[PDB]
Amino acid sequence: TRRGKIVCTLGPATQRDDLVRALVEAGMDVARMNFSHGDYDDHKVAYERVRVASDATGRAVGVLADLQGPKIRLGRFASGATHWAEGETVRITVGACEGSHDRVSTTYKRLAQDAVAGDRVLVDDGKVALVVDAVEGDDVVCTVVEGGPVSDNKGISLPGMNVTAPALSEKDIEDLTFALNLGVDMVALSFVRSPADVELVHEVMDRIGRRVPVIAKLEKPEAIDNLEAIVLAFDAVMVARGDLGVELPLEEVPLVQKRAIQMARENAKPVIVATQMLDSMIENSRPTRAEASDVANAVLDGADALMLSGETSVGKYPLAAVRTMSRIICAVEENSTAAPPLTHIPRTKRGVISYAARDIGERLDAKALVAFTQSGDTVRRLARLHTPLPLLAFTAWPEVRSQLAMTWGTETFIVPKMQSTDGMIRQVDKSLLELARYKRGDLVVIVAGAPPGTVGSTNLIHVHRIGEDDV
Amino acid sequence: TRRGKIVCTLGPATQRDDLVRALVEAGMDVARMNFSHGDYDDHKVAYERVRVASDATGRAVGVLADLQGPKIRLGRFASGATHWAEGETVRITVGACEGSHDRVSTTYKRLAQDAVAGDRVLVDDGKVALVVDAVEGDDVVCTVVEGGPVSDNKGISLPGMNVTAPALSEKDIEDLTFALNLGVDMVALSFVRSPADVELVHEVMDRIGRRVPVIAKLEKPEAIDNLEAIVLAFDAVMVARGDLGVELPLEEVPLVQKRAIQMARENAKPVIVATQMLDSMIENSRPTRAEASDVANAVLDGADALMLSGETSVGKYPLAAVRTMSRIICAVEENSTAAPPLTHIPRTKRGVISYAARDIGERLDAKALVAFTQSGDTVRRLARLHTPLPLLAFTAWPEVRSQLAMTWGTETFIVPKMQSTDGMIRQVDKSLLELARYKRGDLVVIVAGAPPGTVGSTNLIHVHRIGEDDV
Amino acid sequence: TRRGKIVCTLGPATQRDDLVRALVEAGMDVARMNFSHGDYDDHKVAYERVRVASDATGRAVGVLADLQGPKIRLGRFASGATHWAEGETVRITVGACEGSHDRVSTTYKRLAQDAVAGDRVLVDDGKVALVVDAVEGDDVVCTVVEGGPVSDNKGISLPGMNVTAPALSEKDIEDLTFALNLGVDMVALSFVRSPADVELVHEVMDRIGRRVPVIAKLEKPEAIDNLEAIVLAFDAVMVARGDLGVELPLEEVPLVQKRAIQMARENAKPVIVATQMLDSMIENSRPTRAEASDVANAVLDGADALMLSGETSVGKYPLAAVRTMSRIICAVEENSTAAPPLTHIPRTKRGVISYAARDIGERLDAKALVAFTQSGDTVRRLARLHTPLPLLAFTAWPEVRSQLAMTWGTETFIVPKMQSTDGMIRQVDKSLLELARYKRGDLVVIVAGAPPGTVGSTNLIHVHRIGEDDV
Amino acid sequence: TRRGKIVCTLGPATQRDDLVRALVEAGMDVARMNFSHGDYDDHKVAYERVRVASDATGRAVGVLADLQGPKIRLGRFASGATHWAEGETVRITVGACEGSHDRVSTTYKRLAQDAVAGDRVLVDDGKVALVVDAVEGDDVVCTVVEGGPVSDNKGISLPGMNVTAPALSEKDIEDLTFALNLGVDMVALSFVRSPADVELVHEVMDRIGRRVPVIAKLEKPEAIDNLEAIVLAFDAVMVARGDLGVELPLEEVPLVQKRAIQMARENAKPVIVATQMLDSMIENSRPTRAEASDVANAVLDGADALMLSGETSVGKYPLAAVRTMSRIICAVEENSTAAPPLTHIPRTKRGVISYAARDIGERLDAKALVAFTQSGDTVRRLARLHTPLPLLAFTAWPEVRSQLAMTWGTETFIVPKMQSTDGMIRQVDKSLLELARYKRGDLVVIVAGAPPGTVGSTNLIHVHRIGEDDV
Ligand SMILES: Nc1ncnc2c1ncn2[C@@H]1O[C@H](COP(=O)(O)O)[C@@H](O)[C@H]1O
Ligand SMILES: Nc1ncnc2c1ncn2[C@@H]1O[C@H](COP(=O)(O)O)[C@@H](O)[C@H]1O
Ligand SMILES: Nc1ncnc2c1ncn2[C@@H]1O[C@H](COP(=O)(O)O)[C@@H](O)[C@H]1O
Ligand SMILES: Nc1ncnc2c1ncn2[C@@H]1O[C@H](COP(=O)(O)O)[C@@H](O)[C@H]1O
Ligand SMILES: O=P(O)(O)OC[C@H]1O[C@H](O)[C@H](O)[C@@H](O)[C@@H]1O
Ligand SMILES: O=P(O)(O)OC[C@H]1O[C@H](O)[C@H](O)[C@@H](O)[C@@H]1O
Ligand SMILES: O=P(O)(O)OC[C@H]1O[C@H](O)[C@H](O)[C@@H](O)[C@@H]1O
Ligand SMILES: O=P(O)(O)OC[C@H]1O[C@H](O)[C@H](O)[C@@H](O)[C@@H]1O
Ligand SMILES: O=C([O-])C(=O)[O-]
Ligand SMILES: [Mg+2]
Ligand SMILES: [Mg+2]
Repeated sequence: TRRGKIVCTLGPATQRDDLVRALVEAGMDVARMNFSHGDYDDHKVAYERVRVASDATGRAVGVLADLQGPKIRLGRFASGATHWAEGETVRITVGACEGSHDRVSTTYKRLAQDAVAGDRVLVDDGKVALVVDAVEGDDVVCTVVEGGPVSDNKGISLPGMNVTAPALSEKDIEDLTFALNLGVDMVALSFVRSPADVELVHEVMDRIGRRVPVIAKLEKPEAIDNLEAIVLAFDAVMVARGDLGVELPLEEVPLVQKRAIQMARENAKPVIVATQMLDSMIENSRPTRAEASDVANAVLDGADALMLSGETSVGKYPLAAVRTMSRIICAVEENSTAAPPLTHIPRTKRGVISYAARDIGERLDAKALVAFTQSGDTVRRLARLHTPLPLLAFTAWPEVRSQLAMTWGTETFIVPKMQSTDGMIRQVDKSLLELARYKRGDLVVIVAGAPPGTVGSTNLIHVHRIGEDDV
Repeated sequence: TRRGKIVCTLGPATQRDDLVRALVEAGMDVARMNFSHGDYDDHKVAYERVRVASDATGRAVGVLADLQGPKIRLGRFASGATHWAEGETVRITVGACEGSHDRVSTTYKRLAQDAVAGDRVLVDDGKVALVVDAVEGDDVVCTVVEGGPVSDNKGISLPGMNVTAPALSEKDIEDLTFALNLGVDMVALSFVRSPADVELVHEVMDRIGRRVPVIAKLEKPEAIDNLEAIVLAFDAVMVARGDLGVELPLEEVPLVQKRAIQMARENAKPVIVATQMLDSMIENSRPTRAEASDVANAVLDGADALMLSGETSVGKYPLAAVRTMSRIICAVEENSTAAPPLTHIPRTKRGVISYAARDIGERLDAKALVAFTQSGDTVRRLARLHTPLPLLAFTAWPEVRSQLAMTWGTETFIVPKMQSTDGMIRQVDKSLLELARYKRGDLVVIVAGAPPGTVGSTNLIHVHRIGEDDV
Repeated sequence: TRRGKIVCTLGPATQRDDLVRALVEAGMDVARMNFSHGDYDDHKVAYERVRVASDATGRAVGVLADLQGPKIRLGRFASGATHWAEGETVRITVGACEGSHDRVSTTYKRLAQDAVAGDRVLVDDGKVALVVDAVEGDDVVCTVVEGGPVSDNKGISLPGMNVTAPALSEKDIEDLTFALNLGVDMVALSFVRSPADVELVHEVMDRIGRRVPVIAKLEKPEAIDNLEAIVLAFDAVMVARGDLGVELPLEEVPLVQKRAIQMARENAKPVIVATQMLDSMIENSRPTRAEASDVANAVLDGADALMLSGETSVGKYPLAAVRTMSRIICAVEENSTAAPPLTHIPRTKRGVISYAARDIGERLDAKALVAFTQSGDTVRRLARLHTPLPLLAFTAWPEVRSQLAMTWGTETFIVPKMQSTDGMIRQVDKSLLELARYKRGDLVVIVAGAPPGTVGSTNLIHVHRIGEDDV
Repeated sequence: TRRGKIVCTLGPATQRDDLVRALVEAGMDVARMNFSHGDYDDHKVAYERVRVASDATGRAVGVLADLQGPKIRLGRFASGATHWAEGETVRITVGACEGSHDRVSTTYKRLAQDAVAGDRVLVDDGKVALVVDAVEGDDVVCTVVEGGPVSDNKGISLPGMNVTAPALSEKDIEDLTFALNLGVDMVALSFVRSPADVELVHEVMDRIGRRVPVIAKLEKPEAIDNLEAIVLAFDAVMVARGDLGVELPLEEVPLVQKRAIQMARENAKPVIVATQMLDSMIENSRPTRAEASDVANAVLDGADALMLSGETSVGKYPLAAVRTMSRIICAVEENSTAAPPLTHIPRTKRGVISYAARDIGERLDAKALVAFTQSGDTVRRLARLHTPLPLLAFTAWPEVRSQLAMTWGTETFIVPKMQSTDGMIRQVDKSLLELARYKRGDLVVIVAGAPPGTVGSTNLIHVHRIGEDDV
């Protein structure tokens, strides 16, 4: 079965009974809750349906809260949706209005004040493009230069305009709070522009008394300019290609994607590739050849996880989207799990030990690699190496199981907090022997550490035959 | 500037004024004429517009004739189009019919005789899928299992059914004849299933007294099963992903593509990657992130050429399709031109000499690599290596200039047939000095051969300073 | 310290008081007792002096018994010695006689029956050469082709001739018996030709009730033709270049040496390079440039041990020979310990684990690698890799400490027979902390295995800080 | 047949009749004349015998003049000799005297001023060692620490001591003058310490109106400290191990040898390995195993030439020394001609083109590589790569044929100075067809250059079939 992980975004199309359950059954490893949409009630209900389906099927499902950040947006249209055709004049106003085809609000109140004739305005990640002709008091008068359909509250991007807005708005802070309290496993922050942005997420987490891993979404040039610092200061990154493809030239995105994946794997941080991977399946039961390709090449790039957005959130074929993405990933993986090699020899204890664990298990044809982890680190350092062998993480902290749902190749087992490595090893046998997949005598390679229950104590590798007296 | 080549298909959207000329101006290196559509008059006119624009701009443009081959298709509907929705019952008949929503003819007259309940029918490369429920005399009664809009003469594919059809129908043979006579530079054959299929193309070519390079289109499992023999028996291959993605699981296409590109470059045969690379630009001014990716990864795969089909033939943004594809290719190339390495040391004289020419020019920081070729082979063996250096082919046969339009990184110069290699070298200087860009004293590396005017005589490398007396 | 080990041969020049002690003090790691010379008393007394000096200094010293084997020899001459001049006719007869200048016996009773006109006869490793002219009944009539002095019982070789003889003569068997009883740590067999020869050595070992490691001496073509089988059937090999260089053309020896060392390391068997490495120091206090080179290149070849023969057995500068050999080895090793890489990935548990242990220790800058071994195998698989880090073997079998004295880079510590791996690790700390060299908190990598006391149970790696609570 | 070249030293043992001719016939590629011994008449006669034998046999033989340089020496003793025994007190004085056991002169007049208590004094490359106890006015009072016989004018070395003396003495200047006039092909300078030393050799060469290649002998620490500068400023280097092994610790020489050979090959300068390679053949008909090894490992190190000194100059088996050295070199080469790879990609035209020429020839199984050279450079850049294929140099300057006799793998043909490259190629065929080895249709790769007869103009590679019309 599949090694590459699948993130799905929840929405209107997953709101009906036991759709969430079908998604998990079809392979969803992480549920994304997008805080740009929905009411708190909708997010509670969805969260609850994910815990039910995860617990009831036995499959790990991480819940990731996506914070809107400083996303600039349109207001409402009287019709909910209009066509912006090439040649038309449109006003985007910071004043209040009855929104119509000709005149629509925006949430960015400095827009009239900061826009300059010549500026370009991409709507909805480029389904429409406009050029600013003038600013008349509150209105930015523009010409539609590339036409297309626009609708309520779609995003706008103003490439190069250097936008003033908090890294976390009042709304983001409250959504973060509600999400921490509800119990989510990870938090993603939109529009990261600095490694220091994670500090602000941590400040809130600490007031509230609870931290989880933070994912930087990469969709700003400033973020790509600071890629390594951001990969080091955050716990994960998402290549957020929708907005990245209008914040930067769309032609630069594929190499940015590839670099950012490599940078994540170099430093053992999960990385998610997001947005329009199967875009056409919003309306169609099968994807284009470019989509299938895009997904396969994200696998070969070495991405831990691929994400579906509108394909599951508002689309007509959410389940098929998930199964399809799963089939393409598996097709690549049946061929090879190899990823671009790392450009350094590991230097950290946990990196050096995990690297060696992998060598041992592959050279002996072990049935599995097994690694004990309290924070996930030791397992992340092995996962990044890719390996055809099962990579089975063991932990006593259930949150780590949900967190590891976004890490390549990794299934997790929860066991009691043990006071010794012999104890860790007995638990391995006990857990695996209750599975079909393992029987007594099977060869496994186990990484563990003492002093027990201490992050970063990893210090042993143990070649072990299940149940046999080799400890 | 750009190395990877761009094929565009002509059609209704380019029959409008000055468009062919704009396509060439925007970068089209090969024009595809698809013999599944059009009147012979349409193809004459289009051919003519390509020669005008090529000659008037100075840019080489190969004209490639695409033969329909044994493509199975629907007949006509009595509105020209219908919607096939999920749940509906459709009859596909080999009899005579009123074509309508409920019942439509097919060109494959063995269909009732070859179909079995359970067979799948993918229409229009999978925008609709049906399952055969029964065969009643002439009619194949099916249920729509994935719905979508259908129209006149859309192609159908029947995975699992064994289709009987000639490699070349009598229509194909007449189209081939007309195309040879009109003067096209290359010929592509659809649905190749055997290395022996090229013999049948050659049989006709010889009756008529004129051969050109033949491209195998790869869109049948039998073709992938015989990939190496087909790459060796034909002069080039096109990864034809539209049909390949319904003739095989669509999830297997991206790895088939990667292997087929490698197999082409191993044996120095041009390879084209085709179909839905920028699919959404049929209706939109900008592509998805998957499309951009797909195009970039075809570059990194090492494809000589990428093709646009509906994006230029019937679409709304033909020019933007071409410029966009050009921008993404250039973006990848500005980073690196490197391609997957070859899995052998070259053994043929022309391969060994071309390989060394490349080494010399790069290690001396020469301004350009120049190779004399009569058949194109010598240049193809260098092109496959990729190299950041200009790769300038010289020939006395204009056909070879058009043919080399589909080969990576290659600009061609036509010069007189010379009777010595010194003469070949003076012609190099003459031709390059007619450029603004090139000046006396510049370092170039020139490959040539004697006895002169003999295919495969390639046997010299000469490091030469333009206009200096070093010969 | 030095890593490459030094074998020394005992003889007249080491018989005097406290010389054996000075040899050990200067670095002797193995003492060779050559059973071609001396009476049993001589070997008793020598063995005794080696145990005293080893035990009193704390340096491991293996004692190796070298068995003469089916060495072919001359008989006796009436005057004990004659000069054979170039041009003279000499008979070597299988008839019994007290010899003379014209006619001398040989111990090889099939000589007249097996020799053919044309054969060459090299005496005493080639200081005199004859050509066989004829065989007349019992006498092999020869012409002296290269002159020199001969004496009683000097060895003769007939390159290319097929010798029929047991692997062990009755003298060898009795010497083996006396050597086993006296307590030697290893046994070398001269003139091995077959992997089956070790069976006969084992048959005797078993009659007597004692086995030790057996070294095949490589000094016969048959042995080089069967190099892998012999390396696999024996426990070690010695490149015995003196006889090898007359049994084969002397010009073939250096490559044979290099191959045989590689084949030993590939299969984790110790290998000794023997004979004339410092030949001139028999008479001089400093060696030639060729000698120094020869020694350095034996190190770079990857030899576990280098041997001195006449340089310590009969020479005038035995101590200087040993220190000089030590200074050259150290000089090469101070530069780099790197060795020709192995031509396979290790596949045995002990090899895979030892290889990984090495990776871990070097990548974490461990102070030492430690491996527990019961037969030495696990340590031999690490030793062959070379590593600049101390490689400290731990064992409960003292004989293994003596045996490991011929294995590269390896210092051995004897500890109690332990009943658990925790127990193994506490012993490590205890032993190392009794050195000035090691302190609490020092980082080591320990290889061990359970069940305890089981050959090949090796299955754990443990990164451990001396005395800290990390077990 | 042999690729590695053999230098021999001439002396008393080759002054006997027809010996020089036998030496050349047995393989001598360069004759060394050592100007520390012999009178000018002796060197005239020897030079003459070499030209006769070279010209009469058709084998190239370079003549190398070895200049004594600022060698420090003892004066004369009353008896022509003394025995210096261990424990005794000896004075070496800078005063003039007919010496005795107690007190003998030295040619180094700053010795009392530059020696300090503790310094070592090694005589005759270390047959005797003394330690400086004190300096009293002119006398350096020492204790003999390693005893032996000394005689008139023996060389002494003072490891570490910082010596002031001109690079060339008055005697060296006159020997250089006589050697230039007599017609030698190259000159070696002893005890080079600086890149600037070659300037003073050039100053004399220019006064006299004749330059030849200069070899730096490497036998001083200062020379190893400046190894690159010296390799670049001189035309060749000799690893002069006799003095190098007393000027430095003898144990450091093997690594110095290896890196000096590497540094020569990196910069395309010939390198000679000298002294005691076959030392014991001075007295014996067959060498030790260490010697054979030393010779083989000089080949594997990548040395262009190996040198015999006393083995041919004063020894009893000069011919056997030469044949034996030839047999060992061939034995290594039959195995592989490989040399340690270069640590850079070549950057000079001649290096890049020679490197490519070799690729082409090996990949096509060309019968030979042929390179035209006016100074030898182009051929030296190919020779350093080693190649199993014949490397045939073509030149119009006969002195270059003698000079190339010390470059690896290279046989030279003299031809007319031609005024075109076509003319160069016809000459190739004509010359080679007169050999047994070549026939019409044989495949060769020819390097040449225009303008013709201009050093460094190398700029063409031509694959050519002998006698065929392919130019
Ligand atoms: N069930 C468990 N019992 C004891 N220790 C555990 C358990 N799970 C994880 N650990 C500890 O977590 C460490 C690995 O944590 P980390 O460095 O974050 O990968 C190991 O060295 C273990 O000591
Ligand atoms: N303009 C020309 N005049 C004469 N011969 C040419 C010319 N251009 C190319 N060639 C020949 O074409 C050969 C390479 O052909 P091919 O093997 O088909 O690439 C060269 O070696 C030349 O011998
Ligand atoms: N001191 C010891 N006490 C008990 N067993 C030991 C000891 N030292 C080594 N061994 C065992 O010998 C194994 C390695 O032996 P071998 O495979 O022959 O190298 C280790 O895994 C240990 O189980
Ligand atoms: N017989 C010759 N006639 C003309 N040029 C020659 C001849 N022999 C050698 N050369 C030249 O030697 C040059 C290379 O010399 P070098 O730079 O020393 O390798 C080439 O460019 C040739 O032109
Ligand atoms: O591969 P490694 O040597 O374990 O490096 C991994 C790197 O990223 C980690 O996540 C840590 O933040 C760095 O300290 C470490 O250098
Ligand atoms: O050896 P190369 O020059 O790379 O050519 C590789 C292969 O390609 C060509 O198309 C030939 O048909 C093959 O026979 C040849 O071996
Ligand atoms: O896989 P390795 O650790 O290198 O072991 C390599 C070989 O050497 C040992 O001596 C065994 O007898 C062989 O069975 C084994 O194949
Ligand atoms: O680039 P290559 O041909 O290998 O040359 C490497 C070096 O060798 C020569 O001897 C030159 O003195 C250097 O200037 C040159 O850089
Ligand atoms: O000068 C030499 O050749 C030496 O010292 O070896
Ligand atoms: Mg975004
Ligand atoms: Mg010297």
